[PDB]
Amino acid sequence: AKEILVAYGVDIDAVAGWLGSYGGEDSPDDISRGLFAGEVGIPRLLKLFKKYHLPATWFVPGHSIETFPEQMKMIVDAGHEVGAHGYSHENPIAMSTKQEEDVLLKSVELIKDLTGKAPTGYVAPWWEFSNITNELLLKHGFKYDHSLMHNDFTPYYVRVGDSWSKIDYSLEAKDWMKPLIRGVETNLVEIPANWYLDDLPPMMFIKKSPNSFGFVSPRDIGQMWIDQFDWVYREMDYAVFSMTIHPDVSARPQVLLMHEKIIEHINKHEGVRWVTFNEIADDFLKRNPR
Amino acid sequence: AKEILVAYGVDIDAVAGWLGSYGGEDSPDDISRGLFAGEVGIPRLLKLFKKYHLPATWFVPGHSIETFPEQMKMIVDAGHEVGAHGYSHENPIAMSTKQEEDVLLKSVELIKDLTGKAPTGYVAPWWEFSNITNELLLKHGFKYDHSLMHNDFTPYYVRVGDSWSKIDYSLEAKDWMKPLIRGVETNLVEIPANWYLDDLPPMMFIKKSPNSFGFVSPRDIGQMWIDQFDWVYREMDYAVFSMTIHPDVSARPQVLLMHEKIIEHINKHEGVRWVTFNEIADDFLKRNPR
Amino acid sequence: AKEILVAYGVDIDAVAGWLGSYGGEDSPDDISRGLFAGEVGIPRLLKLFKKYHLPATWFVPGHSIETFPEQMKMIVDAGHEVGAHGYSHENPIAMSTKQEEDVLLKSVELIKDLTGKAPTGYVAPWWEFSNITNELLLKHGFKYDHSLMHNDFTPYYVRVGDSWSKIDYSLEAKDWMKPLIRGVETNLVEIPANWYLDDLPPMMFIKKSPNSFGFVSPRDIGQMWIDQFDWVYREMDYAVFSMTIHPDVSARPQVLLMHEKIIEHINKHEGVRWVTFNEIADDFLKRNPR
Amino acid sequence: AKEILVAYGVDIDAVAGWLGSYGGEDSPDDISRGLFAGEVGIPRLLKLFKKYHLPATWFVPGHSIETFPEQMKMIVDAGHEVGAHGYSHENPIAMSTKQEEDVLLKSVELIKDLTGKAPTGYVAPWWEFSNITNELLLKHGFKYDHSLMHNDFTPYYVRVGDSWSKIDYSLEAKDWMKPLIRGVETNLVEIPANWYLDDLPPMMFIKKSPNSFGFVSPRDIGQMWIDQFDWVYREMDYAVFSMTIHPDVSARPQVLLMHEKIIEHINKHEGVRWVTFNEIADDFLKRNPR
Ligand SMILES: [Zn+2]
Ligand SMILES: [Zn+2]
Ligand SMILES: [Zn+2]
Ligand SMILES: [Zn+2]
Repeated sequence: AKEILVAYGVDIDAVAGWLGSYGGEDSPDDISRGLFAGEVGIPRLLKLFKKYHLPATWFVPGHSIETFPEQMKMIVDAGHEVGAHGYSHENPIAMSTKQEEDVLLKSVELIKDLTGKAPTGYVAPWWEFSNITNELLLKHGFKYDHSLMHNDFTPYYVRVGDSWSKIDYSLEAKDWMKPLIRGVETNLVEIPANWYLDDLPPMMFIKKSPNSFGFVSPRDIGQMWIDQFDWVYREMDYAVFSMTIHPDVSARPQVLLMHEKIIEHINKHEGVRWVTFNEIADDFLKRNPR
Repeated sequence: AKEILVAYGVDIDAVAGWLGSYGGEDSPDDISRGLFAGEVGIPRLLKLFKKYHLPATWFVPGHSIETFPEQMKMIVDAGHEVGAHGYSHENPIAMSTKQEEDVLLKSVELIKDLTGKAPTGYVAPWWEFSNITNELLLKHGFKYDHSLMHNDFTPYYVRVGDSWSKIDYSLEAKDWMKPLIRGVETNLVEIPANWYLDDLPPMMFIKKSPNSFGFVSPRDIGQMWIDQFDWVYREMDYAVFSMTIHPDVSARPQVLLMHEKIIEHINKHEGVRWVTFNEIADDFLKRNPR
Repeated sequence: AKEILVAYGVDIDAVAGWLGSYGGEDSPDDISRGLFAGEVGIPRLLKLFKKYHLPATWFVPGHSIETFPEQMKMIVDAGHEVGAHGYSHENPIAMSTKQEEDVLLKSVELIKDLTGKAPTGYVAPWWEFSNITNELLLKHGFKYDHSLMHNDFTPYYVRVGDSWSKIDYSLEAKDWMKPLIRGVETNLVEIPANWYLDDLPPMMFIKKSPNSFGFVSPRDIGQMWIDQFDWVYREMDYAVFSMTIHPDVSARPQVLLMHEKIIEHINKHEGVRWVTFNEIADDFLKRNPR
Repeated sequence: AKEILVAYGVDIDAVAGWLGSYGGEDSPDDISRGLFAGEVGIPRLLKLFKKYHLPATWFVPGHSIETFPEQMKMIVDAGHEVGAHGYSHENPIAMSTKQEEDVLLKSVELIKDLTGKAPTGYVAPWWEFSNITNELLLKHGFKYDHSLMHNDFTPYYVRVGDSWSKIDYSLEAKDWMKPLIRGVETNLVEIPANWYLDDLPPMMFIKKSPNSFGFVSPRDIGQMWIDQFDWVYREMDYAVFSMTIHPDVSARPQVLLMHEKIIEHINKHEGVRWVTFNEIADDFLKRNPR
């Protein structure tokens, strides 16, 4: 009795990512790559998912929602779940609590008008926080997050109020020689993010980022994702194995192929169940309450 | 009835690239690499193309035209198409509309005196824009561009006048929470650029660029280009598959070899037709007008 | 009669690394990755070591000691050696001699209260010095270091007092055209660090570091470690082959697997003896005194 | 009748490289890696060369000469050629003509006192120029250089006096829209440098360099060097194939192995002749004068 819950979470960065994270603000050429993600990328992923009768979760920035209305329709009509992901993919930590709350508000209503239901799930743009737990909870609806990394392949409840001492070399060592102090567990369930299961850093060329990659090969990345599944399957009876992808990157033919190899491999395993993130949270909320 | 139009577009960066893009301005050693591209690199590619009875398009910067006159003759005499690519490979977006127009003017007359005909095609240096659509059209001749990335393996007509709201954290979220607004379709046909089909970023060492690579292997890159062909061939009946290369990089023995494997692989496929970019634009203009 | 002493040295950077070296100070998301290292990472490595009845040395920052008390207990109870590694993983060279001495003091007493014995070994955070030899010696206990790189696969005694002339282009060449002047041999034994046998640089994504990697594949790294063993085994009769790893990186399923291949390979060789660093120093102190 | 002249040029950066190029000035830990290059690195390469009865050329910085006197003796006694490479590996282009001349003077006399003869060959540290042609010639002895990149696998005579127009966006396009103007051929013969045949950039980790690599695998690099040999052998009857290496990197067991594969491969080819750089210049001076 092995139950491995595997899922694809699709972050639709498209133009919003270049506006909010990736330095493409003033680059007609980058913005053009954003338009590819929405207009050409979204449909290719939907083709991929349908070919394998797969469900999925789309974390769609408001901007992407209002900029690719025809593709948004295509996603809702497939029965896929829609989660929040900012408006212009702004890093939550560079905003005021007001700015960040106005963005969260705006995203909620965008997704409600589009789908009928309010979104249950959230992904922080570029994967930041600050006091997002507070708002995801305050801002109702939000049942789970997929931005944090306290864990690997098991969900968990997010503690709010963790604290730590930064180093200050203008002071004496005892002033900062203190441990991190864990806060208190909340009801926000975390389906963890993982840099090792994210297609974008390794495979998207970002000219303005000193840390850019983009020419790591789909085959080395494909193999690494499989390696992680193999271990997890071997060492766990209950695990959730979620993959973060973007149409910006994963709708490119060479990585489209990569996913076909990943999907076919996973489907050779028994106990595997493809789901959406909301179904992972629901199951976890039942699997162990409090 | 599968028609896959595949083409090699050769950007002759040589010395111009180091002067305009790659930080080699004050580096005798870099400039020396530029002289290799023109004097030794150009002939090696011509040898490659002739061995496989391949046509090709060369996007030659003015500077390269006036600096390698003997090699320019070798290219014209092979019957290859010549497109524009700046003078000293200056990024269009750092120029005034006047500077950029004087460069365009100068390039046009350089290519006309060299070939007899004015150039029909253009590639923006390092792949920028600004209001280049306007000028490529205004500046007559220009029938197509190969700098933008709204699409993959299908050409398209370039809309001018797209607009978007940048993020300003000095303002309130509603001030920038707006979609991108598409402009209006022009007659400039785009045969799209693609970082995943460009030899330079992965394989040229650029000391002054924090984002430099240069030691990614021709074999991982070769494989990635093939992977893209394989998918495109499998999933499309009409597609254009163009590769951007530079004598600076692709005339190096280890990547010369890489292309022989790529070319031999493509030639095993039926429906494949090697062409020049101008022939791709002509066919597209007919394949679907307006 | 071949004696190859091979060891795993585990640097528990966890949260301390993000606080002291890796720029994660103000990143809830990074700090969350630090918590993974301690809470989830430490136990996984212990599982790995136990599966192969391997001993090991853990270089635990004070911060990690006071932040993961339950996991610290799990390590001591396995019989593994505990060495120093700062408090908040602060780079020794950015501290005053007082700051650096207070950190050393504090680490010593932390490790003594936890284990009963004072630590014999030390690893400089991020691998710096300054006048650490002086203090490792002064601060008693410290019998060996694993931060320096004068050598490969043979330990040695650390000279204190080496000097060299820096270049100053405001002066005349003869002012800095002088050799490095070796100081005098101390009793501090060095079991050498090696970037080619460190899991973190190649495989941890560090957003704030221009020099970040993180998407190099475990299989290419695995192969490189093996390659080094193979040569050493082939060319030496007495050598010490130590690997630096972090729960932050090596407790990730894809590199967990990498180690199983490394361990199984090494165990196919005769003359190989798995030990702790303290046992390597003891043996070396006897193997050749002075 | 195929004559392929292949050679190993060893740049002994050791401590000088960290002092002059690689940012290791204030890093005891880096300097320690420099000491490895000289003390442990030099002998390992000599072992490599002797195993295959190979000749070689060592470009030794003055600093390295005066810092590793025992290893210098080992090199001279093997019959290997010694060329110049600065004192503290200072980039020629950051110096005054006086500073650069004093360094050249000092290097000449260092190498003369050590070997008896003055050096015939030179490599610019980190591969710069400025008006080095003038001095290599003026400063007598110097018959050849191995810093420039006008060509691949054929030597050539260095033109002095090349000029080009830099871009200035404060001016009008016509002010810089001019070609490069070739100067006049000198007698300095160039045995060309090549980033694609240099072990250091891909495989040495340099913390202070944003462009650092260091975890590219010896096997991908090994294969790339071989690929270049294979093409050159296939396409040329007379070529010189020289490899630039450093004890800092190539004396590391995993790349030591890489070279054994490279050497064994080259030795399977007929027409191949292992030589020193001086022998390559002598042959070229005769092969075609003027
Ligand atoms: Zn995103
Ligand atoms: Zn170009
Ligand atoms: Zn550490
Ligand atoms: Zn050097």
